[PDB]
Formats: sequence, structure tokens, C-alpha cells
Amino acid sequence: PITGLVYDQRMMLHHNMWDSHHPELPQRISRIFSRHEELRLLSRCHRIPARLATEEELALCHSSKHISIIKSSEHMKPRDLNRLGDEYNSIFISNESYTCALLAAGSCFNSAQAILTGQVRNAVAIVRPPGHHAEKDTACGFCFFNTAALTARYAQSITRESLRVLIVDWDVHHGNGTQHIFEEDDSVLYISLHRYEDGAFFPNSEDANYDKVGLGKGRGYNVNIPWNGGKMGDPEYMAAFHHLVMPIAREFAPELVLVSAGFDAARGDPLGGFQVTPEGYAHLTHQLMSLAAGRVLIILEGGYNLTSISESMSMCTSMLLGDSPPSLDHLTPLKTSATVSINNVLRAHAPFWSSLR
Ligand SMILES: CN(C)c1ccc(C(=O)N(CC(=O)NCc2ccccc2)Cc2ccc(C(=O)NO)cc2F)cc1
Ligand SMILES: [K+]
Ligand SMILES: [K+]
Ligand SMILES: [Zn+2]
Repeated sequence: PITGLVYDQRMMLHHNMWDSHHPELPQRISRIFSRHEELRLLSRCHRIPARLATEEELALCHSSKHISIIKSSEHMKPRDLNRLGDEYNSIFISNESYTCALLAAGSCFNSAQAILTGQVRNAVAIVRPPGHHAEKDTACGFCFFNTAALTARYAQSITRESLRVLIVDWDVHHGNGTQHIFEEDDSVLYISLHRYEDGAFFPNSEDANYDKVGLGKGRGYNVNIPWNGGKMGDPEYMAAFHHLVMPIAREFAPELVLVSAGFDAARGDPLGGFQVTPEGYAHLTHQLMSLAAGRVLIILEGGYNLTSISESMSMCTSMLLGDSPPSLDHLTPLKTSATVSINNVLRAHAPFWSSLR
């Protein structure tokens, strides 16, 4: 009954050499880790080592051209790095960026392997740069390689190709990369909750709407829960879980649960605009621990209030360790548009999930 934790301070090497105040700060991961110490959570975990992902492992999800280009940035001069990064949507690059994206992925590989071989029951991965906006053939939105997607495929590579993996993505932004990588796949169920605003919120694509349910045999295995017109928080996220995430997830019966755990929907985030509390994230984590016999891996994605993400992720680890969840009011009413959103998802996915009918 062990909880794993992976953290390597070398992941702070990735930085923005032209804007030292860019919100995707190196100290995002060091503040989360130090808060785990201060709360005496670190010493309760089994320390899992970081490692580099290999190029072969990156090819599980990414094209040879994309891997080659990001790999080449290790040797580039500053103005060439700036030119490269400017070619993407919302990317900065330093000569350490490739190595740090490899360490983020390999840390999660090591955690998933410890879970699937029974060395630990569950794990938390304090990693950067994030992953879920990265596509097979490009970088985007602070993300170089899709860590969560790679971890799902790595997981399958060391157990079965049929290993059922659920990815819950509670970052405030849609994981466009994760959706696309698994869109035609029924072995990996992708569920994303995100601020949508009728397609106006980043990453600015109607791919994130509720009517994108998957393709081919993947039809029904992509669940988008898009929020519109409202500052959402604990009541809305609890209700999405009760009405959508947990019924669908229980019917899918995953064998591994990956959380694309961005904390930019948190109260205090400078750009998410939402108000999920640390208690809220604890409730979500505890809910997910009822799946896959507790085999849950929490992977940091976004989140830009240093104190909010540190408190929020620490509460998640407290849940994985077996601490009792805080009691919340399941009877506070939802903001009006959130009911509309949840109903729109139920209509779209009832054809595929008997648990909704
Ligand atoms: C340097 N500072 C303080 C910034 C602050 C904020 C942004 C920013 O708004 N983004 C999103 C976006 O809409 N951009 C277009 C735009 C154009 C004109 C005006 C405002 C925005 C970048 C971004 C933020 C979060 C994640 C993440 O967390 N994903 O999971 C991924 C991202 F790509 C960018 C920079
Ligand atoms: K999301
Ligand atoms: K899918
Ligand atoms: Zn985000």
C-alpha cells in the first residue's frame, strides 16, 4: 500500500531566456516539492527515480521529424532557439528543454512501471515542461512531447497492447494533443474537463466541444466536458464527476488511471479564471482512487499560482497516501451554464455508455 513520488530538480533547467517572468516558471515544480516536505508528505512516499525517455519511446506517439527537431535544439544558439520556438504556438525553448521534456516523460514511465508491477499502488509525478497540448508532429502551449499519452502507450508496452487506460485531464485547458493521439482508439479513454467559452479559450479549437466523441472504433472513448460562461469550481467539478466521469469510467473499468493534473483551474490561478479548491482536487483524486484497484498516477501539467498548485497537488498526494478526504457539500447548486454543459455531454455520450441511459 505504497505511494510513489518522482521529482528531479534538473527539470528546472528548462527556462525562458527572454522573459524571466513567463508563468511556466522553473520553481513551479520546486515549490510543489518543497510543500510536500513542509507537510511531511515526502517522507511518507517511496521515492521513484527520474530517467530520460528514449527516442524509441518518444516514437510511441511522436513523428521522427518532430522528435528530431526538438532533439536538435540542445545544440542551438540563443537566437536560433528563439527562431525555432517562435514557429510554434506558445513555446519557449532553451538548450535544456529537450532533456527536461525527456526527464518528465521518463519519470512518468518509471512511475507507471512501479504501479503496474506492484512496487507501489499509486504515484505522483512533479514534472515540467507539461505535455497535453503536444501533438504527434508538433509542440504547443508550453508542451514539447505528450507525457501523459506516451505514458499510456509505455504502460501498454510493458503489459498488454489491450491494457485499458483512462486519462482524466482536469487542467483548465483542453488536451488537444491527447485527444488527437487517442481519437481513433478504444483502449485509452480520454476524458477532459476544460474552460471552452464557445471555442474562444486556449487552445481555441472547436475540437474541444462536447460533440467530438471519437472516431472509428474510438467512438465514445473521447469525452469532452466544456465549460461556458461562468467561473466554475468545486460544485461543478463534483457534479461532472458524479454525472459523467465516474459512471463512464466505471463502465470502462480501466486498469491504469493517468491524471493530466493541471492545477490552473485552481482558486488563485492568474489565468484560468476558475476556483477549484485544494479540497476539490482532493475529492477528485479520492474519487479516481476507486478505479483500477487504486492504480492512479497523477502527472503535473499546467497551473501558475505557485501557492495554489503547491497546496492543490499536496492534497492530491495526501489522498493517494490514504488520508481521509475533506467533507464537501454535494448539494450546493451549479451555475446555470454548467448544468447545460453537463446535459450536452450526457446527450452526446448516452448512445455509447449504458451507465448513462
Ligand atoms: C507571458 N505571460 C504572462 C503569458 C500569459 C498568458 C498567456 C496565454 O494566454 N496563453 C494562452 C492564450 O490564449 N494565448 C493567446 C493570447 C493572445 C493574445 C492575448 C492573450 C493570449 C499561453 C498559454 C497559457 C496556458 C497554457 C496551459 O496551461 N495549458 O495547459 C498554455 C498556453 F499556451 C501567454 C503568456
Ligand atoms: K482539461
Ligand atoms: K480515445
Ligand atoms: Zn492548462
